[PDB]
Amino acid sequence: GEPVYADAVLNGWLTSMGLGVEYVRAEGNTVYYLDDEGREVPVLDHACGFGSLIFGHNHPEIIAHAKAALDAGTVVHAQLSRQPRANQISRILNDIMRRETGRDDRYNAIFANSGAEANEICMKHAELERQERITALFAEIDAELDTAREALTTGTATLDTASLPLVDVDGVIADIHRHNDERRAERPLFLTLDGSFHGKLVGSIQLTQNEPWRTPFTALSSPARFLPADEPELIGKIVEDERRSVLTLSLDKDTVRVVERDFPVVAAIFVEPVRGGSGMKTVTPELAEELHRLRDTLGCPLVVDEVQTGIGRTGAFFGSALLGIRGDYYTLAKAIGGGIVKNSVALIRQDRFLPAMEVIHSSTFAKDGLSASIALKVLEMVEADGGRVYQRVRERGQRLEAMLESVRADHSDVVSAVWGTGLMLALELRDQSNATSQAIREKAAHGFLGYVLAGFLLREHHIRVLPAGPRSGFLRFSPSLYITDEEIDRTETALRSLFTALRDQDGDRLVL
Amino acid sequence: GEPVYADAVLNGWLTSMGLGVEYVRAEGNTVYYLDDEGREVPVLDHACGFGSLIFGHNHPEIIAHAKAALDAGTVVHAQLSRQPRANQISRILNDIMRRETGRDDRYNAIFANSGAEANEICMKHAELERQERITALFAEIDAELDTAREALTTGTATLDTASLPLVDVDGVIADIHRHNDERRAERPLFLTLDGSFHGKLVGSIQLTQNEPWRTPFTALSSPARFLPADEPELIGKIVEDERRSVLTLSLDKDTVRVVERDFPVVAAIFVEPVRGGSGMKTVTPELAEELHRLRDTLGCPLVVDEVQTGIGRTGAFFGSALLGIRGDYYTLAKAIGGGIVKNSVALIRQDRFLPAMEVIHSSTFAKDGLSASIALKVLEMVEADGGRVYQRVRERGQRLEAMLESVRADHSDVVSAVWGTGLMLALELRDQSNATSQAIREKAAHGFLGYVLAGFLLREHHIRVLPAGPRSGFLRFSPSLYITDEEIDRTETALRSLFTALRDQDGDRLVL
Ligand SMILES: *Cc1c(COP(=O)(O)O)cnc(C)c1O
Ligand SMILES: *Cc1c(COP(=O)(O)O)cnc(C)c1O
Repeated sequence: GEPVYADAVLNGWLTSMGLGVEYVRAEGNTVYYLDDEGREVPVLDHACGFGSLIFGHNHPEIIAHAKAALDAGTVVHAQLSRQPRANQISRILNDIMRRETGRDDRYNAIFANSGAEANEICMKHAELERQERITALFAEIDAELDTAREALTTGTATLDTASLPLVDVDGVIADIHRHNDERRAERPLFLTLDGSFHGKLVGSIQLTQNEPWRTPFTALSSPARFLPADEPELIGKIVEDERRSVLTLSLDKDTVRVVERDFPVVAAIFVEPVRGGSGMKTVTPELAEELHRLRDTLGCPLVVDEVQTGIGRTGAFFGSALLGIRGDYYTLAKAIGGGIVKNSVALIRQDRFLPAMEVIHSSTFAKDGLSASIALKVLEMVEADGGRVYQRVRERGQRLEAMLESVRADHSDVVSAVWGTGLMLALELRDQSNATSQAIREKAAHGFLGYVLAGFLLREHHIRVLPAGPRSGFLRFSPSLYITDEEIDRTETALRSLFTALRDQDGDRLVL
Repeated sequence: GEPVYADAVLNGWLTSMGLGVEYVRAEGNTVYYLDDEGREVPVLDHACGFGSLIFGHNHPEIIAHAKAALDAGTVVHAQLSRQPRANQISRILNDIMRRETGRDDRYNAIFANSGAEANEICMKHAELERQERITALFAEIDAELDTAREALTTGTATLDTASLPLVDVDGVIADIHRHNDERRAERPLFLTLDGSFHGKLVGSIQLTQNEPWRTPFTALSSPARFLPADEPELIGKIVEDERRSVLTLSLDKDTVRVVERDFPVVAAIFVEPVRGGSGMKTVTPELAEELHRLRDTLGCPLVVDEVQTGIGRTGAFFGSALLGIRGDYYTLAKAIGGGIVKNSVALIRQDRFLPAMEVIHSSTFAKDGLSASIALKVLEMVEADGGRVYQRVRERGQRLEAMLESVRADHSDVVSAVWGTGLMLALELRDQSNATSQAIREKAAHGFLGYVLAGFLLREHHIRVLPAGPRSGFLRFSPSLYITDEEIDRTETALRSLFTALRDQDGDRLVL
């Protein structure tokens, strides 16, 4: 009952899962904790800041570059002054996307401090586009109302009264202006996929499906409709139910009718090339083509969230380029801080980019000189030696995927699938809510199965894995590109061991 | 004509204000740019990352500590593992607030990556509290409906029909359940002060008054009511107009009546101890007492935004402690990164803290090992030598305030006031929209006066000032506590020069 100032419930829960350890040092693919005698125990990290560490913990090149930047007196805080490095970083990302998509498209960069902040820059810029469309629409409706009023008062035309159910000249116009104003003030909608993860701030949390994380906060901010990635013939009808009308007067020279016109409700569509909250499921070509159709049909941007899939994780710089997702806006974060600093970027296509965004959006820490310098170092490293780092991610990915398939094949009773691509992989666990072992069943019923199994891997095999998915029903594997053959072999041994214990329903060995 | 990838409009506008310079190096209170011949030109920084640099640029202690943390292989990415430093930081801030307020209150800490993110943790936790109040209220109303239904059906009591304007037993109950459900789904409200600045993300932007920054994004997220800080007898009535009711059945033994009960609409009240977007105006005792009354009356938390006013800027660690603002939640950011990294914290009083927040809120970069280590260094520095650093801020603040008053006294034709406290000060500029000089008048009409004057200070006196307030009608002075007497004298000379040119309406010298 001693005073506690942070993390009491978090630490309590981690301890009961078998994950209550303090990591005191990290290098490459290894984190170290202290045993009861104070000796360092090496642990293989498969979590790696949820994919932040493409080059591992504390990479010597990144550490050396950061120390040189600090010793040179880099200007970290230079707000409202010329910062050329931002333009230099945007140019590199622009060149990389042209190379990988073969499209000669140009993107403006706005920097931020987290993946959530970068996704919220996109939500905001998407809402600027929607307000432009609304102004244009309402300007036309005024002109259509003036013309109709002209025709009805002068006498040239008669008002059809079969149309009045949708709401007498001046009264009908005021009634249309009221209807349209109510509509204009309504919150927009965002479209996402089922299992989507786009961050946990007031705006972005509405775009994250995981129900315990989101549903408490529903009232704060614009909702998302979660489109079923699996059943995509249902997406058409879900979006069609979200159609909303404004009213105007249509003159067909001699007759005037009240009619509905489309109102732009949807601000943006968001998509992850590889779906973190769905267990690392890659977007299929069929789902990509449906997202393209919705973007072309609604005229709102398609925002590609590469916060996790970017900076080479999938075996290309851009996961979207590898899977043929043709986005309007793109976001990057995790790996761009080199595993030491915090940085993110929204890339917005220049033919849609509203220059007001460059001066009405800002942040104290955004575009700081230190994360800028380190971003340029990370881009230099991932681009080095004629694209060999992408080739190495692809080869390491194949090796790790092959091992995971070989484990699934012999353990199909407890593993349902292997998902993801490059070095962003996961095993799907079969439901254990009917397990013979009461301890396993109880944990699976509370959605803690994945964490319990992660605990086993830590204490028995010195391997750090974290679960994914809304019931911790997936085990994530997202190590650095320096993961060795020996470390993949040790992971295979650890998994065969874990899935043999789970098969044998050994609750005493798995659950504390 | 050439390809540009970021900042074309930002740089264009900075160049035309006379602020188009690249800072290449920074130490203490000085940033350096290169002249045409490639020599470093020293510039005195009064902006200092908008108050981030209480210890100046690249403080050797902070640089040395950051390099040691990188050389020791600090675990930056240790998500879902024991990170004791979070608890250790919260303990220090907890002790500091007890010392400065004399209250023996305890606070839980949630870390984030920016001031906006910390303010959004508070908005989210405030919405958890409101949902708890709503559940309790709706649980009572069910019990009140059951009891009334019992009394009306059994026969013991009669339903009064003078009360039905607010909507047979079953019908009246269904009509109350409909009314109450509509109300329950309505968006909450936040209360802020006029001129409030609380960040620029989807949620926090609604809490920031500056109209060009906010009004484009109105539709996205729950609105704020901006309370007039100046006219506080009007606040009572503005908040009273926001009262909303749910309905229930009140049994007074023989008689059952439909009655209104209070619905919790307001999620939180936010306040800055020193109001950045109002031109560094301190909260008066009268305004503090009104915020206290609203918090006690509505039962929502009072959130104190110390993102700018904290870590000693005002001459205490907490600005709220100095001005007697008794908050439920507190936020810190700018100076806690030591001018090199990005970190923020929400302190939520433990008797209000809902433990679900510890496991349903998270962020990839939050609570990273590197910013944690540097937070502990910054707290060690500001607390050192029995509170001498607070004494030094107070005496440097007095010296700088006295100089600014001495300039106002001789230049009252162009300067209306000195605002703020400690080392967070500003000059208010008199309106120049009627200036004889057409160049000055034109800039003042566009709200760019402060930027133009800042340009003068840079090119003619090598002094970096940035404006504040919604029409750049204030000049900010927020240097490090190492600002020398000689640097204050050079600033006085520069300001006398600027305000003499402004008096003389010398548009050719002031505007390019
Ligand atoms: C981690 C993550 C985010 C949010 O990034 P933060 O830095 O945690 O705000 C957004 N999208 C995806 C796909 C992520 O994995
Ligand atoms: C700067 C500031 C913020 C926003 O902090 P960021 O780090 O820019 O998101 C919020 N509140 C106040 C009072 C500030 O000065």
